[PDB]
Amino acid sequence: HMSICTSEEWQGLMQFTLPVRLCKEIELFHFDIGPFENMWPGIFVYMVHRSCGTSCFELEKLCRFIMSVKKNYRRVPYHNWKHAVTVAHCMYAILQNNHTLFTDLERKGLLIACLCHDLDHRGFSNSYLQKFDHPLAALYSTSTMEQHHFSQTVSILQLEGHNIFSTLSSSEYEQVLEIIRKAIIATDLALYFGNRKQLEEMYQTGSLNLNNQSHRDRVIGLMMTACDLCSVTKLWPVTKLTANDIYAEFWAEGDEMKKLGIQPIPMMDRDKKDEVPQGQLGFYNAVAIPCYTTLTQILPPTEPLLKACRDNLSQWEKVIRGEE
Ligand SMILES: Cc1cc(C)n2nc(CCNc3ccc4ccccc4n3)nc2n1
Ligand SMILES: [Mg+2]
Ligand SMILES: [Zn+2]
Repeated sequence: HMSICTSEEWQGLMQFTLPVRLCKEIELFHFDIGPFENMWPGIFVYMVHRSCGTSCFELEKLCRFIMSVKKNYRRVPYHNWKHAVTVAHCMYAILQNNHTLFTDLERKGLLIACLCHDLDHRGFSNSYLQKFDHPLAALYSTSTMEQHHFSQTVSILQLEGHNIFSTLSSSEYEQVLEIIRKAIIATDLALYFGNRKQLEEMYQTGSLNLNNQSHRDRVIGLMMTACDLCSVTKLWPVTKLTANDIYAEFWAEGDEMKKLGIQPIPMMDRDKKDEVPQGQLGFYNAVAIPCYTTLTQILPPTEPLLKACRDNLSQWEKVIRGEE
């Protein structure tokens, strides 16, 4: 019930090299993968090799994993392969700019987890699957999609020739999987608020301690959210464009509601388009700014994320006031 890549797909991958000019641009937090679809899987291998070294995974098994993950992202407007790699890229930048804070094991786990974090997304919110009344909400009743995504990741690992973690001890194997699980569950935005609040406090009292595993988990979680949302840290044109993609998905789920005489919340209602700038302002102020603010406090090198989010914010203020 999992989808595998073909020999063609994965071998083509092994042969790919990254054009010299992108090398510098990839290191930047605002880098946009948009213009480079062909390369996306190659871009991930590259980021892997630069994070954890060229012989951290067997190249054959790695390329097979990457290409089978691709094949399990659906052709929805926003929760797709492209989102998969963007989040992956942002975590690379974060890992690279904080290199000694994390273990080899965390850097492998987190890059993989980002790639896999929305696997087999159908373009439906957790609310929609539960609130009416899909087979997966009968199976997991909190964080529905995210438990599914992790379970997909594990199913891809368990496929013939795909287990990129096979050469770890079973202690190390069972540790990274646990890193990956927490990482993917942390992408459930509903968990983020409680998590960000804890962290905020712990930082404030000066009681945050990266040697304490439960603290560690919390920081990673925040990192996960900050990567999940990084669309808002691109340059305006890109950000604007991506907003269209996320709204296209919302509105389609709103269209499905309307089809059962149920009015969707305004966020999901394409007849409520002109409230979008306002809604974006809201989101930046209630969700994104606080995310990047706290992330910067804990990991100062991540400041450029906060800096760009601030710029997009002021772009949205400008759309509202009638000047874009
Ligand atoms: C890149 C990215 C990733 C995520 C998860 N979100 N979630 C949002 C919520 C928008 N909020 C709202 C809230 C209320 C609204 C009301 C009307 C129109 C739009 C509205 N919009 N915007 C995102 N952008
Ligand atoms: Mg998700
Ligand atoms: Zn996501």
